[PDB]
Amino acid sequence: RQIGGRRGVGCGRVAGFSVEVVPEVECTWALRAMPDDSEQSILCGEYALAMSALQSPYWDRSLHKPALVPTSLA
RNA sequence: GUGAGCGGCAUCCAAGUUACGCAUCAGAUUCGAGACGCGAGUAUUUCCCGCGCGGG
Repeated sequence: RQIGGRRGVGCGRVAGFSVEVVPEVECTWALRAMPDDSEQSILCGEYALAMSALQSPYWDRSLHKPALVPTSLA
């Protein structure tokens, strides 16, 4: 029903959604927090080393790890 | 377990005081209730309008 934080006060209601099959050339799934030793070939753009979780929950500070985070997305 | 989860912009406050729509300006100049209804013309048929009868 809602996207993002502050859902309790009604922020980010979903009007609709769509899932579409697209060619890989359009964009990749790598625009996320990658492992430290992730292969360079699969990375899209510049990745800056930072501390982040690789699995949900990403807010758990005990699960944080040195990870590659895309600079063009943070 | 959507860097998620949880969280009052809320409380209080005078638009009010004072201020002349007023001073001046002809509804005036002309003209009749006094005039208007027939005592107007001969005798018996003539061209005609509707068709014995209505009628120039």
